[PDB]
Amino acid sequence: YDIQAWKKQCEELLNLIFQCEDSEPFRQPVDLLEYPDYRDIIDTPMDFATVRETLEAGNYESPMELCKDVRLIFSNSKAYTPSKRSRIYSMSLRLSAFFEEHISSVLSDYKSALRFHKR
Ligand SMILES: C[C@@H]1CN(C(=O)c2cccn2C)CCN1C(=O)NCC1CC1
Repeated sequence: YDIQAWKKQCEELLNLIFQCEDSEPFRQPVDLLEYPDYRDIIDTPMDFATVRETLEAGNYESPMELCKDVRLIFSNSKAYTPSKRSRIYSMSLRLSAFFEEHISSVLSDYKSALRFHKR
């Protein structure tokens, strides 16, 4: 019932994600001028370094907010892929599965802790 525990759990999960080779495409923001069409497709860029920085700045209030940003990484990758014959999209789908399998308990524990606090 620790209301704050999600933060270190999310830091540890980001550490695992950064270690995963499947995160390579997503670790840093897209150079908009390198992939010049990117901002025509993607209204809100997101990447794992931004997520970590947001977390470390104390600018997430809940793991749900972090989750929303991580899921945006994946939706952006899907929106930008030209095909499934892309190593990047393939990596996004695997990393997404990994993230979702690991974030579920974080979310559950946090929401449980909040409920207990309000009981
Ligand atoms: C811009 C695209 C798509 N892409 C993204 O969308 C992205 C970057 C950070 C967060 N996200 C969600 C990944 C990088 N990428 C590439 O094509 N890199 C490999 C190309 C053969 C050279």
